[PDB]
Amino acid sequence: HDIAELKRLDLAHHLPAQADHKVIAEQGGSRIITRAEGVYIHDGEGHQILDGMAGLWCVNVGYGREELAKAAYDQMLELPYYNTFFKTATPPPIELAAKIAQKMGGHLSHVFYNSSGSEANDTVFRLVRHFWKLKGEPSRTVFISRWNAYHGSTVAGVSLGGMKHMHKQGDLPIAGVEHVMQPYQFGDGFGEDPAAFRDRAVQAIEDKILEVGPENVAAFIGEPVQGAGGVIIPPDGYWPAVEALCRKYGILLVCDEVICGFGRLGQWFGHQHYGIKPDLIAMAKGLSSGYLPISAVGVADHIVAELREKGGDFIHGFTYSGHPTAAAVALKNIEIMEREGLVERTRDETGPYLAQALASLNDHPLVGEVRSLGLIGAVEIVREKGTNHRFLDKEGEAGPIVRDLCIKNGLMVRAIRDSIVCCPPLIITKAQIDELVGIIRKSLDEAEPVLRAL
Amino acid sequence: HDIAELKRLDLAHHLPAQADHKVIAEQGGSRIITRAEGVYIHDGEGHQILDGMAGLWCVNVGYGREELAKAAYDQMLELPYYNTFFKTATPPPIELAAKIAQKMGGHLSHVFYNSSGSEANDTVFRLVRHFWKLKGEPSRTVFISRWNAYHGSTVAGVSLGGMKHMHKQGDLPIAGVEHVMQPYQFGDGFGEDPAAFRDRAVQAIEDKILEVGPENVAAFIGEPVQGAGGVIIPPDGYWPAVEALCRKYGILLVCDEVICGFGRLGQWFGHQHYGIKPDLIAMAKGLSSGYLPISAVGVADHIVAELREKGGDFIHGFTYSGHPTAAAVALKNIEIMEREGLVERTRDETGPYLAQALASLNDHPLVGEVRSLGLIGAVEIVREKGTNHRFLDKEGEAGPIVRDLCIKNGLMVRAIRDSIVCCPPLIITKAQIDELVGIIRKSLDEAEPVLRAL
Ligand SMILES: *Cc1c(COP(=O)(O)O)cnc(C)c1O
Ligand SMILES: *Cc1c(COP(=O)(O)O)cnc(C)c1O
Repeated sequence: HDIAELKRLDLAHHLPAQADHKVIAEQGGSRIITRAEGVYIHDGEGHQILDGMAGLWCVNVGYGREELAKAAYDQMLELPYYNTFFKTATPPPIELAAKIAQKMGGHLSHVFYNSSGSEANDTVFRLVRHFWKLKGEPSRTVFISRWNAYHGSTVAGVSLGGMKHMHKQGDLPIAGVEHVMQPYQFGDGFGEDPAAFRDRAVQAIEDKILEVGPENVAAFIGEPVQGAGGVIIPPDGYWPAVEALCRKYGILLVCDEVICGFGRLGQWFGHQHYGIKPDLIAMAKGLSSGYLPISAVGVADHIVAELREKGGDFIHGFTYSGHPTAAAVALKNIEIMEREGLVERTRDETGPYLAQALASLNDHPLVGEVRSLGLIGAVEIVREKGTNHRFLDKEGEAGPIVRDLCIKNGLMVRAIRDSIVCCPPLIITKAQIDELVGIIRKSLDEAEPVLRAL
Repeated sequence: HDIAELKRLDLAHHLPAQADHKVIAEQGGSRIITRAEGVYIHDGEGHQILDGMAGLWCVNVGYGREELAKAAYDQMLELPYYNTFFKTATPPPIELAAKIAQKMGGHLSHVFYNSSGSEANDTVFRLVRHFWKLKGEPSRTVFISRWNAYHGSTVAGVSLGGMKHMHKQGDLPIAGVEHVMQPYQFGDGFGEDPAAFRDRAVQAIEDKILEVGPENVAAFIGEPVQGAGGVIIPPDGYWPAVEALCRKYGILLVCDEVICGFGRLGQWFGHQHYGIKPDLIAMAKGLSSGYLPISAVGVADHIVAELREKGGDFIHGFTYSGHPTAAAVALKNIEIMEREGLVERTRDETGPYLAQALASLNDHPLVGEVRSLGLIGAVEIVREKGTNHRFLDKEGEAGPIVRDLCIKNGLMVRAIRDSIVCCPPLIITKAQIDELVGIIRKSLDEAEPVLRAL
């Protein structure tokens, strides 16, 4: 690869996702990632980086899976594409659907296919509203979400998410979406009794239901653990109370499993860790370990019952809904996870090991809190031990400085506000977990003098 | 394949796209498509079908491309995924971006990546509104589209499209979207002077611009040829007049090229046939001939100038934006089109031949009009020669009957209202075009007694 030429062509012709394009121009083009293997990625200048983010929270089986390349090749020779529009389907999405249903359990019996996690929440959005029309309760239209939730980058996904700066671009949210407090103990409930803070966060949802009018509410939606919001792990009992809330008012419960699904929290799906039974789930990312674009909505049997008994078109779906090659890769991806026990390994070994490894950072002068569940975790940067006080009293200054030193030191982790987050491939070894934590500590040590000087 | 078991699993776990699920159950599950080669698909019961729809308006280079499977395999081994979020990129999407820009020409210099045509129009929606905020004209927010337009199946895509029945599901359109008359001469301007009808259809947009307030309008969006709306080919001079209209009021022009792009109308993009210069275009489907999911928005240089000079995050993008494997297949797909001259062949050979072949149906007692451009076409079914009168005076009864006879006779075509439409792979031969037309005539002959009996 002519790296300099790729960088020139990058600026001349490519608009990267969720980027400041002035910043991209000022660095001479995107940093070029050329190769990858295991848990390591390699850039155009030969730098090896431990990918603590598994691509984009998604490469769960790790890089270098010739088995997945082969599954793609074989399906593309036999039948690279056909639609599911013309009362037709193809073998891969049907077999994948049965496999996903087995992993979903509960009353989640069917799947509707898309390509991205964002589209999945568009499908959630339209199917839920159509479901309530079929049920003869057309007033149930309003979705209740949370501030700092992330539910994608479509107009609907942005609206369902609670990122205020993202809302602004496109003049969102669209109508019929309400947002309430997130259960972020460290930031918003520091020093509160966990049980009391949890009750506050659930009560906020009930207050909105009553404000909107329960007969007007269609569903509550939330990530089991908030991902893009900064690995926000809810207090114990939160999710059971939210489930009980939804049943109290007869509204649907929707869990966005796009990050938490497929082994991330030590379960096939995040909601299974919490023992709740959502009516719909959105899934993507780890579904195929990012090897090909595919997404799905898991749909409860009683919603399918309305579609099947009332009939009528559900006028919703995408050209690449059920893409046979993408489905074939996702099926083989799940089989690898099964064969290698990656879900249970995360629950029983790498997860606990990451927790203990991150806990060794607790004594650092910059660290206010570490938290993790399975192979997702977060390190809080504070200017004062024993508080949640942030440098310059302006969240988002310290984070990027520590992040950039991590990347400099050979570790890809993200800074969300002043939180260092990690989400490595499920195949990460204990030694590599120790390497990850060691680089963070090294970077925190280097960050300490610059942060004190702000 | 155990076809019987696949059908059982289909009903138990799969929800097909844009389907009536009661109807799918009543036929014992989806019809199983197992393999394809050239322009032919094969079902679970061994039926070989001439695919007159190229998958879903998309398999432009035809089935059986080992070269495209190989490109996917090779990229997945080297680097199956990395994100464009972290100021990062990978070689394939950058090289693809330069190639797409070369085919777009004009001031369309950059591409923003997504997976589906629907997402691309979400990108159009948010980028257009963000552009106008960067420009210091924040009142420019409203999109003007047309009835019977189709722009995808996300909330925004449904809202931008003009399918009233689709709007209902999800309680759409969202705010800031207006719809005006489509330029459908046969249905809505039968017996009108074409120039006068064209002027009528252009004036409707200006009337809407003036009603909304020109300072409040962000853009007009439209398919060069309306695909899902029934292959609606606009009258001569329509598109130059629409472009002049947009320039008159300083609003952006957006062309949805998801179907019309990549050779379909005899040009790399539909708008190039009409000599207009859109500010943004949406593309998908033929971009990769459906071999892998990928989409893009082509962006004019002056839009990029706002992003690059004002800076700030454009908080928009998807996990699979710039997917390296999908991009590599799309790049090789374009190279196949170049090598085999598919754009020019469509313009100079197969396009004209299809027109000549379809014109032979003009003498059929059921045919009211045939029209085509490149390798997209439509046959109108009427109950009275020389009129646009429809059977039972209820558009959509005759269509499905003829369609089902076509499929029984070995040709996949779709019925949109009482229009039989076709969109075959660009590699279709003249002999196969004659087979396509012959089956349509055979099916019309069989349909005639049943239609007369309604
Ligand atoms: C990644 C993310 C999405 C968006 O998924 P895309 O594939 O990028 O469209 C939606 N929900 C959650 C929880 C996510 O983390
Ligand atoms: C196909 C279609 C879309 C939607 O594309 P998907 O990939 O199915 O989401 C958008 N615009 C036009 C003109 C289309 O024909």
